[PDB]
Amino acid sequence: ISDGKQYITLDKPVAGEPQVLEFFSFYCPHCYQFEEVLHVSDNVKKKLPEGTKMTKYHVEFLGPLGKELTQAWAVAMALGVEDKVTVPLFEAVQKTQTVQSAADIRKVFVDAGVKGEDYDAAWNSFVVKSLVAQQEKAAADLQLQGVPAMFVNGKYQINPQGMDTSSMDVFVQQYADTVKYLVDK
Repeated sequence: ISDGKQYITLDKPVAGEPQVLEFFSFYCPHCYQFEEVLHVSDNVKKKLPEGTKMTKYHVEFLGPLGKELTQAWAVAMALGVEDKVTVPLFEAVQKTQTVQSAADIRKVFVDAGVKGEDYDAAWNSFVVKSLVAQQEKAAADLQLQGVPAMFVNGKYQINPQGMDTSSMDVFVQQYADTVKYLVDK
């Protein structure tokens, strides 16, 4: 695992507690594949020391409802229903293409078993407003230009373009091996 290859050391790191920080968009096909074809984040987690903090934020950059989906992701985090809604949201945005309004996003949450009233209360909550601001600030501070993206300890950015991609499994194992190397460092 080499500096400038599988990862890059940021010229302007960001302050904060140690963590693995991931950014994605429900509009992003590579993000959808990373989740549902490659299971990148699951493989990453499996190789991290027990107790390592992992955080995942959405970005507003892509898509006509990038902002609304970033707020919906905040709702997902606020209510702790990420596992219920992540795949349904990827499917609704990219496959069935049933997400054309904020109302459509709510329907995905409701069909996934999140109570409509809990969704509405969360959407309009202080916690969600704060989480939207925090997601935006984290991306801005890291000068984020695209997704999928992953960072370790605010100091290193994972660089999949520099990884061995001889096969899908070799790539996934490289990605996971790179993250744990940096966390250990």
